[PDB]
Amino acid sequence: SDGDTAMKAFNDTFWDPNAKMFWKDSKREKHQDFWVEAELWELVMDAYQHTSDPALKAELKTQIDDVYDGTVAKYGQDWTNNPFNDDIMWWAMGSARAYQITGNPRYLEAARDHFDFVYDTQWDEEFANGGIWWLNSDHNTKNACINFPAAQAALYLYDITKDEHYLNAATKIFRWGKTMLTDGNGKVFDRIEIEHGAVPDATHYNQGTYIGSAVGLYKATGNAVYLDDAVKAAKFTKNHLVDSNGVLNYEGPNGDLKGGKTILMRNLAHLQKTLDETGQYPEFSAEFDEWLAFNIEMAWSHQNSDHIVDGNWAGQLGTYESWSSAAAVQALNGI
Ligand SMILES: *[C@]1(OC[C@@H]2[C@@H](O)[C@H](O)[C@H](O)[C@H]3O[C@@H]23)O[C@H](CO[C@H]2O[C@H](CO)[C@@H](O)[C@H](O)[C@@H]2O)[C@@H](O)[C@H](O)[C@@H]1O
Repeated sequence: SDGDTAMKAFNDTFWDPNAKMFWKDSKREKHQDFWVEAELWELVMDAYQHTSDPALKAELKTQIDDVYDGTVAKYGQDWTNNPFNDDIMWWAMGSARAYQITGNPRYLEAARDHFDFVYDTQWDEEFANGGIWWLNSDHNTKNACINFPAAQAALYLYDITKDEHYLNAATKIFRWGKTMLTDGNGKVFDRIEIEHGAVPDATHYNQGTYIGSAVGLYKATGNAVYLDDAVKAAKFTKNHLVDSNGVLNYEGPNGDLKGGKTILMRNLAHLQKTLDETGQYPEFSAEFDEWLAFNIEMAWSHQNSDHIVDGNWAGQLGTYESWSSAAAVQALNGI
C-alpha cells in the first residue's frame, strides 16, 4: 500500500532536523531513547527501500546518514560503555543494514566493532550452555531481546563480509535461543535468569527478532527447519498476541514494549517475502497475508487528521509518541 504519506507525516511530526534525532513525543521536550532511535533508523531505511517516489527516496537517503550523525553527536562513536548489551546490538544491527544499503565503510566498522564487543565479551557457556548476557555491568539473565537481535546482526555481517565466523556466531546464538528461550512450538520466552530459570512471557518484539533471525538463517543455509521455526513463531503470534478480533495487542504502558509492533511488523514482512518467492507453507501464506492486511487496514483506520497512528490500533481515536506511532508507518513500508 502507500507508505509514503505515513513516513512524511511521521517526519513532519517527530523529526528534529537541528539535533538530527526524532523527538520522543509531540510535546518536543526530549529526543527519543537511544535504543529506540536505532529502530526508527531502521524504519527510515525500510521506507527508503519501499518508496517509488524519487523525491522522498532522496530525502530518506540523506536521513539515513543524519540519524547516525545525530546519535554520534550526543552519545559518541563508541557505545561499548552502555551497560545494556541489547542497546549496543540494536545499533550494531542498524549499522550493518546501513552498510548493506549504502556501502559506506563507516557503517561496517560501527557494526563489526560493536557486534564483536558484545559477542566476544558477553557470550558465555558457564550459565545455561550458551547465550549472551543482557547487561555487561552484571550477569544475572540472558534475554531474547539481546540474543535474537545478535543472531540477526551476525547474519547481516555474514551477508556483507562472507566471513564464516559470522554465520557460525548466528547459528550458535540461534540454536541456543531456540533451545533455552523457546518452548519448541513457536513461543519465545523473555529471558532465562540464574536463580529462577526461564521467564516464559511472550512479546511482539521477541517473536519478531526470533522470526527475523530464523528467516535469515534459512536464507544463509537453505535448511527448511529454520523456516519452519519462523512459521511456528508467526502462527504463535497471530493466535496469541492479538485481541478477540485478531488485531495485534497494545503492549503499553511499558515504554519499551509500546512500540514493539514496529519490530514485529518489520520481521513479519521478511517472512511474507520469503514465503512469496519460495512456495513454502502455501495455506499459511494465504491466511498470513489476510491477517497482515487486516491489521494494516485497522491501523490505517486509526489515523488522526495529521496521518499519525498511535499504537492502540483497536481503540478509539492528545500527545502522540514516536515509538508507539512508528508501528503503523513500518506496517505500511513492508520489505
Ligand atoms: C527489560 O528490557 C527493556 C529494554 C529492551 O526492551 C530493549 O531491548 C533495550 O535495548 C534495553 O533497554 C532494555 O524489559 C523488557 C520488558 O519487560 C517487561 O515485560 C516483560 C514481558 O512481558 C516481562 O517479562 C518483564 O517482567 C517486564 O514486565 C523485557 O522484554 C526485557 O527482557 C528486559 O527485562
